[PDB]
Amino acid sequence: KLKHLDKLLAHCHRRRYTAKSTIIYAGDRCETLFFIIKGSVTILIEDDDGREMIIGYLNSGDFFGELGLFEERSAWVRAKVECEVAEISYAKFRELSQQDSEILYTLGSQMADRLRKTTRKVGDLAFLDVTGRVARTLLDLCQQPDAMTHPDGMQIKITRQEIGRIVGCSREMVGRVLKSLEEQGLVHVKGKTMVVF
Amino acid sequence: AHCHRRRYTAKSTIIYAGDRCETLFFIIKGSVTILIEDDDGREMIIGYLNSGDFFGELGLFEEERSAWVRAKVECEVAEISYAKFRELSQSEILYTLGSQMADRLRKTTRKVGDLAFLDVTGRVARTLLDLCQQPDAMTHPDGMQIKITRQEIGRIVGCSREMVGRVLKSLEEQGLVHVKGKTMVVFG
Ligand SMILES: Nc1ncnc2c1ncn2[C@@H]1O[C@@H]2COP(=O)(O)O[C@H]2[C@H]1O
Ligand SMILES: Nc1ncnc2c1ncn2[C@@H]1O[C@@H]2COP(=O)(O)O[C@H]2[C@H]1O
Ligand SMILES: [Au+]
Ligand SMILES: [Au+]
Ligand SMILES: [Au+]
Ligand SMILES: [Au+]
Ligand SMILES: [Au+]
Ligand SMILES: [Cl-]
Ligand SMILES: [Cl-]
Repeated sequence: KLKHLDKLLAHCHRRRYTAKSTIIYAGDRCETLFFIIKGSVTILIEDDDGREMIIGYLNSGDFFGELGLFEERSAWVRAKVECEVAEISYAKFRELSQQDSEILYTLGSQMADRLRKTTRKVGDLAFLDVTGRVARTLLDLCQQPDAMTHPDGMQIKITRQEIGRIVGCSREMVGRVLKSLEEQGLVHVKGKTMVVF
Repeated sequence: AHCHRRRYTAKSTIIYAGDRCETLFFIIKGSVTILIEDDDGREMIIGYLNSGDFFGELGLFEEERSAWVRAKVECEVAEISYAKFRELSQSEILYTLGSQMADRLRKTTRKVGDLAFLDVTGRVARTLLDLCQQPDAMTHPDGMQIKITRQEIGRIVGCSREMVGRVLKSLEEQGLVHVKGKTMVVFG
């Protein structure tokens, strides 16, 4: 946020991506920074045999495509909802870093917060089994944007095949963790919407 | 400069998770290990930092220390106050620190995918194949020889010394390894 956006996105190159649309492909070598005005994206990487895997989500006020500003695209960035995003060239960012140093702290603050979540992501895969990881992943998507409050808990918009690429198992084997958790009295599975108690 | 200079011996902890001392560190010479604990006190190694690397910098933009930092060898490290670094911001030093942070996501995010979809047996499977990177690996006529303990492997794969020990039992009769005392030979 802050007042750095007015100086940064002064030369708007606003783009609108529909849901499911890919914005960044891994391996590309184009020097472009993105800022999310409204919407949410999905960050995807590959495992060891070339399957895609969800790492996290970025929301409004988030930058992405910024790891090349310092000395190839490291991940896929896909729009999960309708995203309003603006481009800034790496060249424009380099000049405005000299007109103000708070844009590198704004960018560094998001880079540091992504390290924390991703480092927590490494440990949650080592010290948790699949049942516990679908339990945490549900627990993490509440303290995450786009969940309204429910009388008995929270509502989240996620499919089981999305959870399988977050926790590292198949959607069918995840069918239980949602099934077994639903009959214990923690969760609701319905179409595109889950209720966590 | 000066002042800053402190020397940590091998195995010595430099940063504890949960601490709030708002201080930046720079490695003059040596290398550290970044470790996290599970919620009942089991270790896992996240990575290593070497000469020219900063650490203790994630609060520099805001909090609780995010990981344990342990000295792998005798390390010489320098303080930087968050104020001194912020005052010295004035200007290429913010690009230098961000370049180290950008490489830390890539390596750590790449580590997530290699750890996901793997069970404890599978992490010991490559970690033994990964054990070529350790500076204590000898050549074997039929493969590689390394001197490593179960509690050292337990901090790489994130599981107990007993579970790493049985998994190696199953692997020795399957055909990767032969265990002799404190040294195992991995075939192929
Ligand atoms: N672990 C992660 N957490 C959050 N965002 C990421 C992560 N890894 C990559 N990204 C984003 O995905 C982008 C892909 O291209 P870049 O490397 O240019 O910049 C990257 C970041 O914006
Ligand atoms: N995944 C990681 N990779 C590399 N370094 C890390 C990682 N997680 C934490 N650190 C470093 O360890 C430090 C511990 O304290 P801070 O959170 O202040 O800043 C942290 C980073 O400098
Ligand atoms: Au704009
Ligand atoms: Au599985
Ligand atoms: Au001092
Ligand atoms: Au300190
Ligand atoms: Au374990
Ligand atoms: Cl809540
Ligand atoms: Cl599995």
